[PDB]
Amino acid sequence: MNIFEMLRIDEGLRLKIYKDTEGYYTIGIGHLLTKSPSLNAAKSELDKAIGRNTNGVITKDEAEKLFNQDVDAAVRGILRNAKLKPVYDSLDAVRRAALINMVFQMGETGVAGFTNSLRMAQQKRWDEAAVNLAKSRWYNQTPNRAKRVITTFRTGTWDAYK
Ligand SMILES: [Cl-]
Ligand SMILES: [Cl-]
Repeated sequence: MNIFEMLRIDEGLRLKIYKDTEGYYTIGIGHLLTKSPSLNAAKSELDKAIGRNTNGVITKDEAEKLFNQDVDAAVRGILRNAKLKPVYDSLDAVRRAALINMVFQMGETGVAGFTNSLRMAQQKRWDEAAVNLAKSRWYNQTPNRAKRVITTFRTGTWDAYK
């Protein structure tokens, strides 16, 4: 298992514009187009992203290219964040994937707010971090997904995804 397969499981794959768990226009593999209530705004965002008049539908190959970019951006966002980098550097490969998943979903800033959890993880207090991670809007809004990431983070195994 790896980051790509992991996120593909958590986000799914859609080729037509859709609304996410929060009402935002998204497409492909969890690619947020816009926070705006506007479909046109979203179509415009899609064409700009894809580089063509899409008419709100992309191809699998298109979805995969956006996904590659987003993963890449997630990692580099981590490596450039001062609070995040040191944590990431301290973790094993599986747990690092758990961190990338979170940043993919909620952004560098959102994640930078799990301060307490982050510090515990740095100290390798798996259980306490896991509990702390659970006390969040994040877990309450998307529990099953949050549950999988937290287990991965706690255990450093892919069990939750097997
Ligand atoms: Cl983009
Ligand atoms: Cl969920």
